[PDB]
This record gives sequence, C-alpha cells and structure tokens, in this order.
Amino acid sequence: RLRLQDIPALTQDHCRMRDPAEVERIINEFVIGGPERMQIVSDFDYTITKQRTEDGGAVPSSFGIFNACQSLPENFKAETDKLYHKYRPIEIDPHMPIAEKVQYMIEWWTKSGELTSGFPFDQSEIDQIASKYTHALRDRTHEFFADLQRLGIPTLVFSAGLGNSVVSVLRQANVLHPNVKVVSNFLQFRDGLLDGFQQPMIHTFNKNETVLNETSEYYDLVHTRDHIIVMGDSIGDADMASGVPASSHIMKIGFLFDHVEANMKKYMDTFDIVLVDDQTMDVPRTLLSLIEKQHKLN
Ligand SMILES: Nc1ccn([C@@H]2O[C@H](CO)[C@@H](O)[C@H]2O)c(=O)n1
Ligand SMILES: [Cl-]
Ligand SMILES: [Mg+2]
Repeated sequence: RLRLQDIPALTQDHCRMRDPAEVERIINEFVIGGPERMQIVSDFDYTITKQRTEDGGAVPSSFGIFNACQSLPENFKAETDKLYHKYRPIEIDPHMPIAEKVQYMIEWWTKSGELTSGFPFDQSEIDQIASKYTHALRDRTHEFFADLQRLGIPTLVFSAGLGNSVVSVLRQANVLHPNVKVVSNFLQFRDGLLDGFQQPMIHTFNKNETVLNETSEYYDLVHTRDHIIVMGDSIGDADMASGVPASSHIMKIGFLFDHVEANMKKYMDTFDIVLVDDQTMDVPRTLLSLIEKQHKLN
C-alpha cells in the first residue's frame, strides 16, 4: 500500500531506479514481512566509510589502516606498495573477465598474507589508527546500526579487506553491536607472531556464494531471514547475498560516486537503487523506519 511518491528520500534527484515499481513492491514486501524476516549484508570500504568526506580529507581502506602502523618492519610498506601497484590495475580492469581476475587476486592476497608474517603485532596500533576515522563513516551510520540493533536485525559486514581494521573502526565508532557480525580476512597469530591471514581467503571476486552460503557458520543466524538488504559501492558487492537460497526479496543498494556517467548504466542494471554522491545512510534508514512503523502497528 506504500507508494514511492510518498517516500521523500526515494524521490530525491540522486536516487536512481531502473524500475521504481519493483522497488515499491519490494518495500511493501519488506513492511508486510516485518523486521523479524529482515537481514543486512553490507560492504565496508567506501560503503560504511565515506567516498566523499564533508571535509577534503582522505579516508584509507582497512588494509590502508593496517599498513599505516609503526610496529611494522621498515620494508613492509614498500613491499605492500609494490604489490598494490602491481595488482590494483588488474582488479579494476573492465576488459578482463572475472574468471581471469581471480587467479591474480589470489596472487595478491597470497603474497600479502605471506608479507604479513613472522613479526609480532599489537591490536592497539590498529586501534590508534582507526580512532582517527570514526568521524568518516557515512552520516547517520550510528543511527542506522542503532535501528538495526533495536529491531534485532542480523547485520553482516562482508569485506574482502582486513577484518581487524574493519572491526576496530566499527567498535570505536560504537556501532559494533551484538547483532553485527564481520566476515573478512582476519590476521592469524602463531606463537606470538603474525602468520598471514586466517582461511578462507576473501577477495573482491568471491564476496558471494563461494564464501557465504548455507554451509557457512553465519547462515544459522539468518536462515529465517528471507528479506535481504544488500549495500555496496562496487558492482561485485551486488552479489554478496547470492548464497542465501530461500531469500524471497532482495533490495540491492549501490552507492555511485566515481565515474558517475560511465558506470551509471551498469549500476542501474545491477542495483535496484543507485545513490549518486550520497554520503549518508538515510535511504536504508528510511526503509527500516517504514518496516518498524508497520511493526509497531502490529
Ligand atoms: N593485500 C591487499 C589486498 C587487497 N587490497 C585492496 O583492499 C581492498 C579490500 O578492502 C581490495 O579491493 C584491494 O584493492 C590491499 O590493499 N592489499
Ligand atoms: Cl571489499
Ligand atoms: Mg567497497
């Protein structure tokens, strides 16, 4: 019974939709269903953090947060810079198929894990770096996660980055509530020393059923959660929830900032909602608020 023209955040100029009718229908499904059937799957880097800071200030990735620590050997930032310079162009190569990218991404993550080995490391360094960027989350992220917790909605942060940094940022932002789980590449510690990352490897091209599916540990938390909101700033992010078999309705929300017109067609074909230069969580928040309205009514 909800109409799109009565939902202000969806009517704004930056909100692009290939098919507003299907979006409206999905929203109505969400609200009929209630919070108890809702689940969230969100990318971290430049989805939860800002692509454009209100200030001119730059925001580093999770890996960027790690690599900026002092406890690192003096060779580390050099070697990681070399690796990045090598594999980053490949990661964002439009012409290259994903089935060709995967090998090279495997190379990147492998070499990186092997780089981060043999020296001890303290979480508090990470924390010290991460505390400077709690102010760089999208506007109303705190309120968004507050909503999620209050509604008891399982929220997954699915990241191909460095989980320690992610968790540090989220914790220090006072946003990592009991309902929030993080699946990412986490540091592995052996006998007081680093030993790469803990299996399984999560790269940019397996943020999907190959990693998150019915066999996964997290599935038991959300096997009753058939209404999914997926949030991301990259095309790949759109398939993060492909491994949930009995999902009936999925709202795919994509945040477009870089190369707006070039990527607009792809993003519109990929996401149900495309948000252009939107550094807030006001749209997902809107959805949740409708769902909660219906919840109180019942
Ligand atoms: N060892 C690695 C592996 C990946 N990356 C970059 O971080 C992004 C995930 O947050 C990936 O998309 C990738 O660009 C990195 O900086 N260092
Ligand atoms: Cl990622
Ligand atoms: Mg991202």
